[PDB]
Amino acid sequence: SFVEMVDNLRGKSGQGYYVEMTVGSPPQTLNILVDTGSSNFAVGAAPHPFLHRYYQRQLSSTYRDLRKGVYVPYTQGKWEGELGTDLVSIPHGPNVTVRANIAAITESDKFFINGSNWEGILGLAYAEIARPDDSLEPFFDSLVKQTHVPNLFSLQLCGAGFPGGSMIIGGIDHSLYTGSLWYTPIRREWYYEVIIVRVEINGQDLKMDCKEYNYDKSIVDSGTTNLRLPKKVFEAAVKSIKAASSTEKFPDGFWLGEQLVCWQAGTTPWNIFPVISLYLMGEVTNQSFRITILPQQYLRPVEDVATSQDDCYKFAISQSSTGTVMGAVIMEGFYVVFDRARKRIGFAVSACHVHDEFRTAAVEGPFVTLDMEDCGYNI
Ligand SMILES: Cc1cc(C#N)cnc1C(=O)Nc1ccc(F)c([C@]2(C)CO[C@@](C)(C(F)(F)F)C(N)=N2)c1
Repeated sequence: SFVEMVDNLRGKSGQGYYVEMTVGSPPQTLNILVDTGSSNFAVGAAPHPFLHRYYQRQLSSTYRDLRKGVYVPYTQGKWEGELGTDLVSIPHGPNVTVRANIAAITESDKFFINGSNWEGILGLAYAEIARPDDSLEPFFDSLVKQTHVPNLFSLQLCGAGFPGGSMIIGGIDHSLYTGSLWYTPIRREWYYEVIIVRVEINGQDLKMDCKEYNYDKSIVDSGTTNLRLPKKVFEAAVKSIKAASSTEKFPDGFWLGEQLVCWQAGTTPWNIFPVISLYLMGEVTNQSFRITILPQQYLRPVEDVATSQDDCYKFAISQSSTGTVMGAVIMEGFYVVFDRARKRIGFAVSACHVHDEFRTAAVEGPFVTLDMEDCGYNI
């Protein structure tokens, strides 16, 4: 039941949200990163300094070796692994066990993070971006094929500042959101690709050709921390935010997201930072809705006992060369419905949405645009 699935996520700020899963027979329990930006189920399967535990295939009598290898290099990190299948379950998810592909990670470089408390990644996106190729069926596909679970899941990611989170598989849980749920089309089933049609910073339109917002794609990715923007859009956003907060002086490389800024506890000047509104393509022609992002989201609190006399933050907006990424800081405070069955993504204000006495995160619509341009970058 959905009530059983509530609060089945944990996380440390800036380290990722993970769910408990089991693999093998008898079941071996692991914490697994929930990642809508990739499509492999990959788990550490050998000793590593940053792993508290790992998948031991020899102890599973249901493991099947596919006798095939896979190498997955990422921007900074990388891992090598062997492909196989085994029985998989989510103890606080749907009441089922399925057989699924598993990439058993035997070597890795800068992939596992010290202190993250997760031991693998659950890629929830589509087969088209699975490694080594689209023939390796992703977990969620296996789940839907082998069970009667509806082809839909939802994420409620909660920041540390507001009430962790929930992954609900198979349906929508209404106690997890207030107001209307607004849907934007999934443009293409590989990443969860969507279309941004307009960007405002404190109510001021950036006035760019809307294709620029979706160079070279725009995705929803729980496995990315920041809001990531194409160079042109990033520059316009930083300029606008800088202008609004000009009464205060920021450390040199703060806008590069390298450097912390701190204020005396409780004194963070939230009101001098603008809200960001992202207008997403609606289900009806030239209609859209907007999600509004507060500084409480895009100024990310960095938890470190050593700096804990103050409140310190990193700038959680960064420049991208591979398109817009609406990462965790964006998803936080919203209930996000990945409605694969109807090829759409829903947004609503979640129970743990961010706000202060003056402003609040919001999902609002419909808005109508006169211009009939297709905002997609690639047909
Ligand atoms: C610190 C952290 C904080 C939060 C928050 N809040 C969420 N996730 C992490 C994290 O560790 N993520 C992570 C680690 C290793 C990886 F190999 C990947 C991959 C498979 C590849 O990289 C991307 C980003 C993509 F493909 F887009 F490039 C992706 N989505 N998944 C992700």
